[PDB]
Amino acid sequence: GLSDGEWQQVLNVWGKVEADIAGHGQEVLIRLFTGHPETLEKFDKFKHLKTEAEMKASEDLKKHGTVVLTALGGILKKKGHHEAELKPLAQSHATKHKIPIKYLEFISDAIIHVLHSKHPGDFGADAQGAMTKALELFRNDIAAKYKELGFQG
Ligand code: HEM
Ligand SMILES: [O-][O-]
Repeated sequence: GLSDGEWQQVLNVWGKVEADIAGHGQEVLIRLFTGHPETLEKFDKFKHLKTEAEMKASEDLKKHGTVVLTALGGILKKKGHHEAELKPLAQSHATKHKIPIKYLEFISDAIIHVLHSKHPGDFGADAQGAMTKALELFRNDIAAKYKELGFQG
């Protein structure tokens, strides 16, 4: 798991996200969709977004970014004790949304990118290490639930 110090770094970084959750969420999703267009196809309600300008102008995309990062933030604040919060998300993403674990890797990478992009010089090496560990733990616990379900994608 993560040490006390590492969790503290994670939650300090998260304070930066919370100052503009919609903006961070929007940029995370745009990074995901532009870097990996196959991910956009999982969202019937975002398929019409043909260009990045359209993505940037989508108020619904910002709304969804808020929903995603709010869920993630609640999970991070549990500092690993997140079974009850994580289980339903793992199950909805496997059974309903059909999201391969690879796409969770993609979005994890997008979060790290957006943190540097929005806070250049203010996302230190220790903070990146801690946030990476937290996102890996999240992904790994989802992966365990995916294996239970026999879900691949
Ligand atoms: C940080 C990781 C993620 C978190 C915390 C997250 C969270 C959520 C939440 C809270 C919802 C609404 C409730 C639900 O359906 O369970 C949702 C819906 C959804 N998620 Fe995710 N999600 C994540 C990653 C992804 C990724 C990587 C994809 C696809 C590439 C994805 C695809 C979807 C889709 C298609 C919906 C339904 C959207 C709609 O039509 O309203 N999710 N997600
Ligand atoms: O996308 O959640």
